[PDB]
Amino acid sequence: PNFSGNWKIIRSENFEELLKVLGVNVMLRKIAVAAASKPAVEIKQEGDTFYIKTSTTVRTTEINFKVGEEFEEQTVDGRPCKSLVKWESENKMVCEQKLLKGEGPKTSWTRELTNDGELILTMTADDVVCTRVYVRE
Ligand SMILES: CC1=C(/C=C/C(C)=C/C=C/C(C)=C/C(=O)O)C(C)(C)CCC1
Repeated sequence: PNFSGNWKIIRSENFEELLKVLGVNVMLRKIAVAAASKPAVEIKQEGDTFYIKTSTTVRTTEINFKVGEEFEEQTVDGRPCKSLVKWESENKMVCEQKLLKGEGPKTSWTRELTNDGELILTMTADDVVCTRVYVRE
């Protein structure tokens, strides 16, 4: 699979609900939800090596990882974590996250390329799942 490209969002479900489970307060949620509705996403893939940049007016994240090798990033609400990505299937990667310090909901994320050429991102916090769908610009 080739995840490479500049992606634009076409659907977002359950984002605020995910933030609620993570403990983000009402006003911060309001800010986050508005900014997250129009992200600029850039993915560069070279084999099993990935670079993913997600940008919004209030927060930009850039992660670099190799599938199967542990790395450090942050949860959606901004807490440091150790992550490990694996191929669940040929077109789907799954990432398990572990908080470096403290306790909180168990979080994870998955990215998959669908048969129609789109990209589905899921983010999980305990039992709440956020689903976002993108298409290349
Ligand atoms: C949670 C949160 C914040 C914003 C988060 C944003 C904006 C997340 C965007 C995620 C995207 C854009 C994911 C994707 O689509 O891959 C701010 C900075 C207000 C601080 C309080 C907690």
